[PDB]
Amino acid sequence: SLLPVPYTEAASLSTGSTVTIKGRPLACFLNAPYLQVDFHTEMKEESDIVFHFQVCFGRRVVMNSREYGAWKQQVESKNMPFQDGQEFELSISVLPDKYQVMVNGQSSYTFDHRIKPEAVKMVQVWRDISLTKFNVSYLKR
Amino acid sequence: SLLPVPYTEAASLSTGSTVTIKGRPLACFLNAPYLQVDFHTEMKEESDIVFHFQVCFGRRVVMNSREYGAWKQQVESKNMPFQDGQEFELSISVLPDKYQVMVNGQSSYTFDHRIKPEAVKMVQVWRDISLTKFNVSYLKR
Repeated sequence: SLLPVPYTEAASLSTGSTVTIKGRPLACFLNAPYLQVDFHTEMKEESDIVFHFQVCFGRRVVMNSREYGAWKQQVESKNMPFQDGQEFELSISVLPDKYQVMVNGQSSYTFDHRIKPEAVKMVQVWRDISLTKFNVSYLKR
Repeated sequence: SLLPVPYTEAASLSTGSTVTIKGRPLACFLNAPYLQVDFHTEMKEESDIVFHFQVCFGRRVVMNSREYGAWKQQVESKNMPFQDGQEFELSISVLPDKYQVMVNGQSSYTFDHRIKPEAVKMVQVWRDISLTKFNVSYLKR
């Protein structure tokens, strides 16, 4: 849609930051489109990932971190609030202990911090979606 | 690139048809981009798939068919001729007994026909690539 995918924005995160993403899958759920959101430690795409969030629409969600080039312990969820053929609103909040992921206003996943959120320098949103809105909030000290 | 992804073209295939695809992954191999090529029985994306070809760049290739809505026997290959960060040329030839997939001029995969190729009405190319060329040949009777 409006914003190009893969979408990359330089970013900083701390407690109280919220990342808001509005978009739509590019395929029906029968065809298993993916969505991936990665919080990176540098602008380079090969950099470490403090928070990796990957939706296989209609099947599962996997969350992980990539630290000094290597993937760590995967967290796999079968929770699937996303609806076939529908626009979604994703809200990722930085709490003191974890990221909290809201889908269409409903708490749907959390992921405890493995690396301090202050290590993030970039957010990338990619795979099989179009994007109409992306925002990182910067309202708190 | 030039051609929009997901890319859909109405198509017919028979023995001697060749589907040629030139493109580039949207991510480094460390980030595991995908490529998917589906030969569909109708223009609708939910239709059956006579030949499903899915590359997880740097990891594996899966091939299958989707028949009356259901996936059949997966064929999984670890052959990986695709090169990190590089443009690729894919050539899918319709032989009497199978599809043959050439990658950068090298025979790399084959898949025996489960449904007659004449059932194909559409080709879709999608996931994490850009496309610079797509052609279906129509030179033979």
